[PDB]
Amino acid sequence: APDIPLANVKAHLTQLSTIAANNGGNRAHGRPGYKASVDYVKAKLDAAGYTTTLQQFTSGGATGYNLIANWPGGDPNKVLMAGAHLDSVSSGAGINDNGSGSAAVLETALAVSRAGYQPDKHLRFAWWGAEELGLIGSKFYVNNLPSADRSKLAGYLNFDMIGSPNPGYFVYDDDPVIEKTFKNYFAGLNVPTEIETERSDHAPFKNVGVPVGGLFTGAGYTKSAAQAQKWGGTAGQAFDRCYHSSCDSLSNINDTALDRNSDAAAHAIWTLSS
Ligand SMILES: [Ca+2]
Ligand SMILES: [Zn+2]
Ligand SMILES: [Zn+2]
Repeated sequence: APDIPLANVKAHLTQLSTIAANNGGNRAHGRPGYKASVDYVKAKLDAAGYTTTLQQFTSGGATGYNLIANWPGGDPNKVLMAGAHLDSVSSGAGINDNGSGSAAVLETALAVSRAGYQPDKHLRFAWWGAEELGLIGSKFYVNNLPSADRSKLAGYLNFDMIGSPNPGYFVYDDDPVIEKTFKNYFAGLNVPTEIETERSDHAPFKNVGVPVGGLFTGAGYTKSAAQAQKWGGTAGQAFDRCYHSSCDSLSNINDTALDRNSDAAAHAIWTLSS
């Protein structure tokens, strides 16, 4: 797998920040900042050769959208998917929650095209709308997939908050194989990981039997002294002091955590699609 360039991931975050500033300060469902975010991500994917689909749904009286991107080729009967929600709450730009996951998945998709990668399994990436209203977009996607297509899913990897300013490195403890894949990558960097315990888009998939996994760097919970010992940062302070707040801006990102988790996302996607 390629090393994902941190500068490219940060460039997507800068674009999402500008989009929020030009649209009222947020990228929330039913507000113009959300569709403008979908348009930026879709244009990058279309230029890289993906087949993109906009899925529309209505929630709370407003139109929301999921963006699905398929990389042509691979085994149509074994699909590996990775996703991240693209909406923010209305109080701010949602740069760590969840511009961080959205940008990492987008740069991983672009890396597949730049590398000329031809996976054994078919790759599909998704950016979900309305996660902050109760996983509405990912529930819409799973509820609308015919059982024949659901059975072709080999796994779903979720990235929601991966650049927290006072980070922890948490790996989901769902499918054992996906979990091991992420844990082995962090072991190679000598960065310890803990099981995720602190409610995101992998839930609809998990509920119907699709293997799931993912990464998380923490939100409102307080980092303990033992955790500050193994990862640095500040004990006694939240992992993300700007969770769902107006200060979840470009300055609410820890570059090391964002780089590590973006590289881990690419490693898992390359490993599991072989
Ligand atoms: Ca990197
Ligand atoms: Zn989130
Ligand atoms: Zn959130």
